[PDB]
Amino acid sequence: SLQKRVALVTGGSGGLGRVHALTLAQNGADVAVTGNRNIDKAESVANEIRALGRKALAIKVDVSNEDEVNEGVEKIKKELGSVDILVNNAASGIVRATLIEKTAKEDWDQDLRVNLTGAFNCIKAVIPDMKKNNWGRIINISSVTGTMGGSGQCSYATTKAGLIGLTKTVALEGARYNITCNALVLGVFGGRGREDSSFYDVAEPFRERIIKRTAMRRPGDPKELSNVLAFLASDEASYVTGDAIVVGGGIDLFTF
Amino acid sequence: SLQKRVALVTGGSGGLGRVHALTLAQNGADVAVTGNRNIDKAESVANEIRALGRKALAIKVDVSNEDEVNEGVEKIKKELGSVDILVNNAASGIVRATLIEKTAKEDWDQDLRVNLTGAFNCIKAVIPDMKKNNWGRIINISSVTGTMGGSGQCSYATTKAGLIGLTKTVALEGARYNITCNALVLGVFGGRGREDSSFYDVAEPFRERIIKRTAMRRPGDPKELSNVLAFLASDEASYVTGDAIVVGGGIDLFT
Ligand SMILES: NC(=O)c1ccc[n+]([C@@H]2O[C@H](COP(=O)([O-])OP(=O)(O)OC[C@H]3O[C@@H](n4cnc5c(N)ncnc54)[C@H](OP(=O)(O)O)[C@@H]3O)[C@@H](O)[C@H]2O)c1
Ligand SMILES: NC(=O)c1ccc[n+]([C@@H]2O[C@H](COP(=O)([O-])OP(=O)(O)OC[C@H]3O[C@@H](n4cnc5c(N)ncnc54)[C@H](OP(=O)(O)O)[C@@H]3O)[C@@H](O)[C@H]2O)c1
Repeated sequence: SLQKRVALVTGGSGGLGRVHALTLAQNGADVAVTGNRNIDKAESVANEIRALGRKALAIKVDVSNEDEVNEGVEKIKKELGSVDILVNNAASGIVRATLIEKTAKEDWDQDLRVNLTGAFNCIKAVIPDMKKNNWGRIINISSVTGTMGGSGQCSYATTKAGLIGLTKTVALEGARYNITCNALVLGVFGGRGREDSSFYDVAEPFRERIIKRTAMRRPGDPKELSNVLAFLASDEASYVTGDAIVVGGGIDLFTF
Repeated sequence: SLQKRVALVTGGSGGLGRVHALTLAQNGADVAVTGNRNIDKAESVANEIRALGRKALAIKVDVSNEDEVNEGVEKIKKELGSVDILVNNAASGIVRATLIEKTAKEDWDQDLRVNLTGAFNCIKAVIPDMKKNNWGRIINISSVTGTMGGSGQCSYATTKAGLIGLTKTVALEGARYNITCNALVLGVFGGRGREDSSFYDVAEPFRERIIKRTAMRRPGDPKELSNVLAFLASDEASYVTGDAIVVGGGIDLFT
């Protein structure tokens, strides 16, 4: 159980981040979710968490902004208690499709602020209370695009790979505090549609082709990702740290 | 033989970058190097290239400034010809020793702008002509801190890891034009002192512990890295792309 633990899932307002929040809630956690451009969708997830019988808080955070992150975490600490479980799920530039030389510097810059500096801000905010409490779980969200590359996705491949480096440094700083830090290296996820997964911003016939590159010949359910995350977030995962764990249904193997 | 090739070594003003530029020249390349804080050191490096009887050009570039980068590449093209070989060797935050919670946003943001946006801006400027000339070599400089972490180095480990992701995407986009893109994953390097390596910014007690955790029980000579970089830059390395090649004397093994 994650009973008596408080979770912050950045990008909790919808997609996979929402299923992360509900999964952490179902397993006993009280959960905060962020919203940026969807603070209303965040509040609605918080009400789904409350309907499960847990405490919840929707806060409005652009994770690139250290003032909004710090204010948000301090708000969680007052209302729920210090963050025990951090999920850096918020991402920009998930489905860009532009060669590097046609990629706009301001798109690159935003992707790096959200995907890297977002994780840096949130980790900096929560880790002092995790150390003080001698317990912590930080889960960073990477992609096989980060470990295998992706044509037309220079910022996403850079930021998702960068998060593995960040994971390993933070695993080192946190180790002697029972703070683990791990990266989930995601394949592709389905669910009901765009509300559940950014995969649906990819043209259906390109998705069918990516699915045929998975050994399981199907995109993952959001739950198949959230359940790995929930195990890593448990006390029982105390000797797993600094790993890049692939949740990709064989997308990263030599599939025919 | 790199005869009839134009190389750009970012941070060729000193350290390993200087030896990179010098080694590529010895191998026959016309070599542009950058300076930012040390344009005079960069002009000095260009003159050492000329002593080898090659063409050179110091250019004053902050690789984070795309304007500065675009002009610099424009300037190289006119004087030397289109860049065939890009070495993204310029780095900020190389020897931070600050836990993440005590690390300042401004130091983080600068490290990211230089180590990631630098590589982006330079690749952005040179790749159109590499594609036009149907040939190209991009060498990104990573670090075992990127693949194994390092306490108090959140920006360095983040950026050095991110350069491997960037390598793989550029390898996929460049492959059909005989443009390879590869990362060198460095251990630690000695040489003459602070002149040849930013290893010497690390306190001597810490350097001895790091050295004893290399299987070869010694830092690398800068040349031992530059020679791997030179081979990847050759026509013969044409089937090697998107790899993270470790040059680190067993620092990444269970020593
Ligand atoms: N779906 C997949 O198959 C897949 C595959 C590989 C990796 N991933 C990773 O999984 C994570 C979630 O992807 P997804 O499909 O759920 O994406 P999504 O449906 O597009 O949701 C993106 C989420 O990020 C939030 N967000 C974006 N920019 C933000 C910012 N600056 N500050 C704070 N929150 C911000 C959004 O909140 P608002 O809407 O309120 O702005 C939203 O909750 C990402 O890290 C992604 O890289 C997804
Ligand atoms: N030395 C090692 O043992 C070691 C270990 C692992 C990795 N590395 C990697 O090897 C590379 C070179 O290291 P080094 O020892 O030569 O470092 P160094 O001695 O500190 O040299 C740093 C270089 O970066 C340049 N630079 C910094 N910021 C710049 C910017 N914004 N725009 C343009 N140029 C900029 C400097 O130019 P100015 O002097 O003109 O300001 C200088 O030439 C780096 O990528 C580093 O991460 C080195």
